[PDB]
Amino acid sequence: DVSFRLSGADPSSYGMFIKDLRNALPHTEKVYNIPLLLPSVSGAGRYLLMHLFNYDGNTITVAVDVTNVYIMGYLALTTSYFFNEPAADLASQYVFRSARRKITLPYSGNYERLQIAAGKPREKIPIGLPALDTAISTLLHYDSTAAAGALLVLIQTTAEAARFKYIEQQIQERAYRDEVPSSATISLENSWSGLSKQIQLAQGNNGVFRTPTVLVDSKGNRVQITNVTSNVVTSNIQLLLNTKNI
Ligand SMILES: OC[C@H]1O[C@H](O[C@H]2O[C@H](CO)[C@@H](O)[C@H](O)[C@H]2O)[C@H](O)[C@@H](O)[C@@H]1O
Ligand SMILES: *[C@@H]1O[C@H](CO)[C@@H](O)[C@H](O)[C@H]1NC(C)=O
Repeated sequence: DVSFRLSGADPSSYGMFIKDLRNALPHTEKVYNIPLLLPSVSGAGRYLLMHLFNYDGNTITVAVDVTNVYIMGYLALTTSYFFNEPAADLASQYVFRSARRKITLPYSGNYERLQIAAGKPREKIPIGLPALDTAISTLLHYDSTAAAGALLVLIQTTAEAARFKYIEQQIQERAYRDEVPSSATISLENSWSGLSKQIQLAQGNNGVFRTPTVLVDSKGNRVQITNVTSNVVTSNIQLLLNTKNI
């Protein structure tokens, strides 16, 4: 399991949590020195539990699929919640089975459905350590519209920061003030599958992407990534979605 406490949190303790989160995900191989997540894991071992604590010390446990870093559901006191999607329903066969009741949330976990439930794109939702504290608090009691926005904050500040060092730094910069994600942050989120596939296809193509990946940079400039020498590959991405899952 991994844990993170908002009480006393700072860029360093957040960086330790994101390091623990990356290190809890299993891999047998690296591709261009980036851990390659597994094609599959059977049974309960597929799910990592993240214990998160708000500033007041109240806690939720979040279940994360270790093959793709997708959050499946969470437990808050004696109630479990899961997204309305087959992978989450399967996860509910393994985690939080001791909850007194299980609520299936009225959306799946993808960004498009969550933004629809929330009423706003994530371009408009501030993220940061304070927004994470609010998100944990929100998730403690069911409200499905408030929860969709909390879950947009939780996905970006947890499993997204684990995938990209740039996003982790963006959250560290928002340790004490939220701010909406940069368009670079959004681009990388949206590109993770694509990047993970191109970096794998580069292995028998001399380091060259079969198809270029278009990203927005930190200045808001739209760039093409064409090969593994790009700083996105050598410095930023930390985890590759296995092509078997793409
Ligand atoms: O269920 C949690 C994960 O959501 C993030 O990605 C979501 O949004 C995508 C929308 O474009 C979907 O393809 C995907 O199903 C969603 O899961 C992210 O992938 C993970 O870090 C979150 O844990
Ligand atoms: C690879 O990447 C860099 C951009 O970061 C580019 O300048 C260079 O021309 C590319 N090399 C090849 C072999 O495509």
